[PDB]
Amino acid sequence: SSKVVLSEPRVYAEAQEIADHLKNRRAVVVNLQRIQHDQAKRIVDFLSKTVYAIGGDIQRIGSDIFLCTPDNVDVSGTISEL
Amino acid sequence: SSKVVLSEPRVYAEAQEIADHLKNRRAVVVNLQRIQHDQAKRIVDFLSKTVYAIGGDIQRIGSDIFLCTPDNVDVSGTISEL
Repeated sequence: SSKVVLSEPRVYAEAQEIADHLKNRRAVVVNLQRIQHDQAKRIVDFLSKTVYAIGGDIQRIGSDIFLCTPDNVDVSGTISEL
Repeated sequence: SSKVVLSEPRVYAEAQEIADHLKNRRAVVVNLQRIQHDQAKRIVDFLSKTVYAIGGDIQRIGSDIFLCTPDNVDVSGTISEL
């Protein structure tokens, strides 16, 4: 009844395919561990633009890992930074 | 139409409240960064028992972070270890 996609981009264009899942109403977990730190910030800025346009959300859930959601997925609870 | 709960347990009993969300058909992201390493393994064993009993799944999505799902949530894609 709902889908979660796991993503571990190795190039920027792979992180750009994440937008498609979100447009098809799927939550995506994105692990940026393979991306250099400055490029990872750029990916997060790109995904932030993407989820905002569609009424979604994006949030960091751990070191180098983000949860991106479309508007049909509600996120609750809190994970604080270390 | 679907819910994801974020959880950052500081004691073992908090990780035990995760079972309730799963029984109520909610995916849970669990960040174990506040738990010592041996106790974190114990929590994962506990949650593994819990999701198995209800037809759910559990999988590591990053360092100290796990995605626990009930049977109504389908997980796709792959995140490899570093």
